[PDB]
Amino acid sequence: ELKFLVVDDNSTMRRIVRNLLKELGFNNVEEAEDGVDALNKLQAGGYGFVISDWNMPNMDGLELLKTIRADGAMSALPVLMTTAEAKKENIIAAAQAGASGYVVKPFTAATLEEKLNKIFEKLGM
Repeated sequence: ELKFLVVDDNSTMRRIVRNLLKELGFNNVEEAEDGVDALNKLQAGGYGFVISDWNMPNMDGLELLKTIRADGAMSALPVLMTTAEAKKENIIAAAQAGASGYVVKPFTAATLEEKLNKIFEKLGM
């Protein structure tokens, strides 16, 4: 029942991640095309977890996270960052920006499941 918000400007990837969540049980998934479109929905309330790509137009992954964290209403949302390669500086920036975790594409449902569990475990959910 967790309402997930999947943010990626690549329609296919949003489809991949959605099927992976569904494969793990989560079907209350929503999709956004970029940080801005995500903020428009997140502000509508209802979401309990965010998964975002690092590179998107209008508002990228790192700015969307700073924006989310900076907003009191959206301060507690777990944010999982998806990336390619995952170079140190990025992990460090995502880390200091307050990311809940990051995963490198292409990941599998098994890999996604592990990440979701480390997050939930810390959060107790």
